[PDB]
Amino acid sequence: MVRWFHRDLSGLDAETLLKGRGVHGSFLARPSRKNQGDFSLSVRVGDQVTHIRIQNSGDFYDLYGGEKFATLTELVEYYTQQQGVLQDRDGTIIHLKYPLNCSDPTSERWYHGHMSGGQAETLLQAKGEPWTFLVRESLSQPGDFVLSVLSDQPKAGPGSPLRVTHIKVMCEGGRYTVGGLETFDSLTDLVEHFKKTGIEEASGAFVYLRQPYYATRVNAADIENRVLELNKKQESEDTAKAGFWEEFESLQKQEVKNLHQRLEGQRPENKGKNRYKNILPFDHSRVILQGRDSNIPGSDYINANYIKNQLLGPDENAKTYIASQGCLEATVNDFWQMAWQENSRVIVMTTREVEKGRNKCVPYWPEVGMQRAYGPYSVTNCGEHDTTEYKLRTLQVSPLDNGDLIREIWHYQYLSWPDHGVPSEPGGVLSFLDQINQRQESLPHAGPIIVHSSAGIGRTGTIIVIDMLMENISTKGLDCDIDIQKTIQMVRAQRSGMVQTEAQYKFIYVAIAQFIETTKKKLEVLQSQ
Repeated sequence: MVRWFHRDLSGLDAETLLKGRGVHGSFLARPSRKNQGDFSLSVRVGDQVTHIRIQNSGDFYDLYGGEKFATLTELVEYYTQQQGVLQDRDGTIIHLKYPLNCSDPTSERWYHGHMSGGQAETLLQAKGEPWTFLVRESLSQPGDFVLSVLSDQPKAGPGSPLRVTHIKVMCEGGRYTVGGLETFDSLTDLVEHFKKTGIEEASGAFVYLRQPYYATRVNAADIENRVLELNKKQESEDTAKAGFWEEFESLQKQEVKNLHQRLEGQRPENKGKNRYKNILPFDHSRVILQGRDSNIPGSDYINANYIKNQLLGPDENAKTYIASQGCLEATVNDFWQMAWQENSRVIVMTTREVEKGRNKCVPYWPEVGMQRAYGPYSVTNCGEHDTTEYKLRTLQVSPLDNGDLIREIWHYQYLSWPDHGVPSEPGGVLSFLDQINQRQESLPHAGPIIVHSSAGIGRTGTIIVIDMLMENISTKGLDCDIDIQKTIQMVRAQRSGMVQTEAQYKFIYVAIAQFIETTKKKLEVLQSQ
């Protein structure tokens, strides 16, 4: 779990690393300078960093008294799961929330970091192709690595999965070696060498490296190096336009295993309620409109889905979303019904009213000073603010029969997204989103952020994914786990075809990349107190 542990780190610079980059509950593990051979657990507590000694007797890992562990990983996971109380010298109970990662030793995609042999074995065997390789951390010997390669020999009899050989990669003296005569400056150099020559091994047998098993898990802080790698149009098969294309094709080709019920949207009574016949909400995740007759077929229908971060820890809160389509003339009143029942206080519109003389969305707000009734709800446009990229409308909605239940609704309309493709730079969207995030966070009781475009798939999907990933970095801090392909796959499970084009897919990468840089520079100005 996560790419923790550092190899050449001392307490003094471990503190500055945690205090500068990490938040509360940030932690990492490194070898102890004092008492050599043992380990240290550097944990962040508010603004102060505390260090805890870990005993390595060769048989067990403990904190000099307390339950013992086979591996250092077992010790950490234990206290992370809170299966035992962690307390430092004085007695203060310490909590292990978010780990702080070391940089990826290589920018190459075949590196998976902290992964057990069991895991490594399974997904390699799954591929099936012999001499498929993977580089990972060594869970047995903390400070080493493992080159997990799939042999051309079955592990059992015939028809059994192929055997996995684990070549231990050592980092003795800051140089990489497989225990042989030659050493390397970097893993990339080591791997590239053994691709040509092959790994011999004492017995005379051979292990070759022909095709890499790619990872998508990337350390958030080093996403810039990944975006450079994914731009490279390299492939053994030849003519595979970019590495971004392959990652996106993985998602697009996985749509065959996504046949789920969309019956309610296909009702004849709902035909005019969809902007597109082929684009419909999954029945399990569709927003269901309240206060309708039910004996009128399809009265509860709106083309919208609840979308939330399913790849997030137990009982830990985050932003929830609703991905809707741009309002049609008929659906206008239903939109507000949804907005009311879900208690949404922020709305994100990622399109213009008219694009190239073609309907993408019709307005559902009165103009400044005006007050219009939308079904059973009254809404007033209390003010408009114009920015380069976006338009902020301070809306005020309430029911008609009452009126004491007035709610402030902040409407954010992005009107700088090009007709073809994606924005030129990601800077506008980041500012746009930053303001949206601050709004929702300032409103504790606020329901899901409604995000809508035209079909509510491409532009909205892109926005949600970026925003989910941003929050993930704002909550866990940078130097954290990020898998963009998986995050998308997770939101695609809740609404069909989130993120439509490769350009949008790449936009999410470059967006977080600039976000990660502007996070580095905003800690550059603070630095020390």
